[PDB]
Amino acid sequence: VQLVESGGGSVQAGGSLRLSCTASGGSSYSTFSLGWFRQAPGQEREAVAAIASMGGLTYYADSVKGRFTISRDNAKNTVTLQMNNLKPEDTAIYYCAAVRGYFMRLPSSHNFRYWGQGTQVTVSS
Repeated sequence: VQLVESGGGSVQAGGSLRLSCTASGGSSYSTFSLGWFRQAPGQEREAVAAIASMGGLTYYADSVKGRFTISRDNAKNTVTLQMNNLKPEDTAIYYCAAVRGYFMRLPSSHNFRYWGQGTQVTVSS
């Protein structure tokens, strides 16, 4: 299967922005646990928020908790990351990821097998 990252763009600090991600392919979505990762120039790729399957448990990286809000729509096979108080530290390329599995902590790259191609998000003052 493949993942398709929607949304993205450059926004002014304090502004909002909503990344979206859809799973294309056929073989059930509710079997997947999904997660948004990001990566800025220089730093390695870190996790931002994930959402387990079989219920919808969500987990967030500290730097984004409170502002970011990940969710899922199994009917539409989509994961959604809602970023509300964007700060310049959020500036990076965000990747969507998937795995037909489960977990109960904020995951790591290691947990997913399917990845999107990345989406540039730029926050400036």
